[PDB]
Amino acid sequence: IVRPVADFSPSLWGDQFLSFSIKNQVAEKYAKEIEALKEQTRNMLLATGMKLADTLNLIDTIERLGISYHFEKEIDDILDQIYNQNSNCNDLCTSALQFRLLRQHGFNISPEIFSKFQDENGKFKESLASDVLGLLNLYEASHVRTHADDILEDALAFSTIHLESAAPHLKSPLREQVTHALEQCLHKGVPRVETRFFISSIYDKEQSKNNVLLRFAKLDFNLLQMLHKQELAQVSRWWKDLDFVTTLPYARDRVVECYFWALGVYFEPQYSQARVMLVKTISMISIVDDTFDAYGTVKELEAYTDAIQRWDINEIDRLPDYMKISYKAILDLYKDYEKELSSAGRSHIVCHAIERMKEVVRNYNVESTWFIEGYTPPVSEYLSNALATTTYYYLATTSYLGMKSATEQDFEWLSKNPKILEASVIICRVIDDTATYEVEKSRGQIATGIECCMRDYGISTKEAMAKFQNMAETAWKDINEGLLRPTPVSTEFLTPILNLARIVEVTYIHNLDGYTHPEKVLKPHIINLLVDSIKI
Ligand SMILES: [Mg+2]
Ligand SMILES: [Mg+2]
Ligand SMILES: [Mg+2]
Repeated sequence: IVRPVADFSPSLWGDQFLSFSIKNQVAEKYAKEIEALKEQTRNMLLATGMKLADTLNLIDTIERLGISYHFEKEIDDILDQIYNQNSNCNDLCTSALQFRLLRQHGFNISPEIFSKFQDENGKFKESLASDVLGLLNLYEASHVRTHADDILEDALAFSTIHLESAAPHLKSPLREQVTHALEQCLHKGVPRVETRFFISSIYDKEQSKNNVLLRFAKLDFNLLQMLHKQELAQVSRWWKDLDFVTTLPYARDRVVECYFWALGVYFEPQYSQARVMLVKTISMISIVDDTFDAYGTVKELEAYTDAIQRWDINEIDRLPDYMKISYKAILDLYKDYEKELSSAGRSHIVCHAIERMKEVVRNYNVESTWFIEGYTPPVSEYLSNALATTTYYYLATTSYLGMKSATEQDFEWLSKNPKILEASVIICRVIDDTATYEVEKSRGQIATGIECCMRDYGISTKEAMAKFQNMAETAWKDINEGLLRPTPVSTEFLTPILNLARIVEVTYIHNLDGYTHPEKVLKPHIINLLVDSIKI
């Protein structure tokens, strides 16, 4: 009979993104200067006879400035040289940076590089507590551990306590860099978010800074931002022409946040078509989610689920009027993808994303059934269903659609649920369940994962959320390990999965629902990435 009642916030943004006209003259000006600065930077990278520590800081600086996607060949060659030369005689600062940069790029450098900084007990020499730059680089490095790196077991706690201790008396911008590192490490942050912070709050205020790199980074950031705003304008126009804001009023209106997620998966210009496909899907499955999660009677969701499995416009008449709206929108979206990909003969690959979406919808229907029955499964059984309901198997598959170079063999690998994809999915699940345990346990929801975890192990909500946190930490060890050479597929198809995990950490930072309540977390990120340019 009657439905639930509306609890969701409206879009924060109105139509402020709907229209954006690129100032073409400015665009060409920026692009023209960048080409000159690009070659100056390349020559910095090819300069012969640099010290190890200077070469690492140059690579680090360029990566954090968001301009390393211009120099993948150069940076790879350099790190390849460093990996295969074994220079072990350096201080903590250089050693920890060396370790991090090589691991992030898939070079399996031994964690024994850290032996010289530990005593016979394997715990870090406390005499290092006053090397702030060394601690900072150790702190960052401690976040790329795999399961083989238990020698670094103490690195995070050791560096954290002493960085906290030093911070209030540090000079700027080092103090700000440390304070922000402690809030958000580099490895698990969204790359555009960290780049924007680094460029304007840190590097712009360093006395040592290289002016060519700073100017390069500002111009390149503001130039990509113009492309992002164009993309968001086109997606805003598509979303508005759908008009789910009035015809499907029960669902979250978050296409801007969805674009932010797509931007986190990749920011580079060559992934423009990919981002636009990805965001359309994210916002569309967000609708489907809210239909099971907050409007769908058990019967109604059954008709919807079967309709999705058969995947055929003939099925719309078995559905309620309001479900006809979302269902045809879904079917039309995939005919769109097919035509958009028809050009490059990449049309066939769409059925991979479709099959993964059928799978999501099947488990929405299960977990709905669990809530109406009030079933609290064992945690193993709960995860066996709740992993796919993250949508991360599905967004990961989708993310490949627009990538011009994704082949069938790539989708084939992704379909076998590889360990890197599984870890990213696990991180999303357990963090979502912690961040939104109350948000959901408001509406009498007893199907929550935490509740399963409490019932299963006979432990409190304390130990529950803890035990979930650990699964996230184990999963990060598996992501880091999935990045190491020889990689199963090209790094290009691993980075989107890594970035999915990063987006989880960033959106649900400090254990809050950042997607449903964007005001706290996501609004600042969106303003910094898509509203305000960097003051040049
Ligand atoms: Mg939901
Ligand atoms: Mg849901
Ligand atoms: Mg949830």
